[PDB]
Order: sequence, then C-alpha cells, then structure tokens
Amino acid sequence: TTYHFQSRRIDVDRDLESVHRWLGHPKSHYWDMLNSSLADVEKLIRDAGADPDPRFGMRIGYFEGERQFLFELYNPLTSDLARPGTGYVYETGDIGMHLLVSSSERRLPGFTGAVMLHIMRTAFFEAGARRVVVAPDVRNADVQRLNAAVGFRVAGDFPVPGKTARLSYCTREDFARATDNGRTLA
Repeated sequence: TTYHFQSRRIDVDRDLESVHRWLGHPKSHYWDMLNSSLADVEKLIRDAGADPDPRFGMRIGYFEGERQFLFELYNPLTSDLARPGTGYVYETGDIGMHLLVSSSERRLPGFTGAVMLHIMRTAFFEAGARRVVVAPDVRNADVQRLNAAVGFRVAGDFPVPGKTARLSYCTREDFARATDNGRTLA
C-alpha cells in the first residue's frame, strides 16, 4: 500500500474547519496564517476562487476517504510574481502553485513526493498548464527540495518587503523528463 491521491475543488462550507486547523499548525508557518480566524481563512479561499478563469482555485486531496492536503493553482498575473521588476516573464498557460499539507503527523513513506506528483499532473493535464511557476521564501528549504524532486529549475531570487523569494519554473517537458511522465521523482 502506497499513496495514490484524488482531488476535488474546495468547498468552503465544509472544508473551512479543516483548512483553518491546518494553517494553525507550526509546520504550516510559511503560509503566514498561524493566528488567522475562520473568517480570514474563508476570505483566503474565496479570493483564491475569484479569478474569471475556472482553471484556478484551491483543491483538496484525498486518500482512503480522508483529506490529505490543499493545493492552489493560481493566476500568476494577479500574484506577487507579476509585481513590476520581479524578473518573472509570463507565458500563456503559466499556472502558479501553493501546497498546504494537513496537520496530521502520521505518514507512510514518500508522502510529499506523491503529493507533488499528483499536483503537478493535475496542473499540466487537467488544468492545461504549460508551465508551473512558484516563488517560495528562499529560506523554505523543504519546498526547494520538493520542487527539485519534480523538475523545477531555479530562475533567480527577487526581493519582496522583508523577504527574498526564489522564482522557479517547471515546464511540462521538464516534468515529463524528470519524473517519467509523473510516475517517480527525479
């Protein structure tokens, strides 16, 4: 028995309690929502679903009937990536991605690799992305490792107020080569 995930679109009326709980767990601190209220998390979810294009929004992943993670596929043009001067070069079909794992601590081997493979296959083959774009905090080493595991390449670092973001790209072609079409890690 290994991880195989499915996902669906978020449903704020019934996922809010879970998502808010996950955002309060110290391991989630890079989401910067540790002290958020339910209303704050409701706004986060609703804002993530407000693009005109239905491909964007938050999704919830499942295994054995239980919630496992949240992911956001977002429009790079309404994100910090598109601030003037970041160095991001937008391409049609770019999709930004964020991942939030659940607050559960008991995992089978290779949890986050299976999570990442599922997310990336969803972005490319269900949401039509030609490239996934991310810009985590440079200090978030765990995310750097996850990115490298599925073929992301670092493009550069750029400043945001008080922080440094590390811009990375994963083209559909680099994902396919690195992971054998989404089957295994680089």
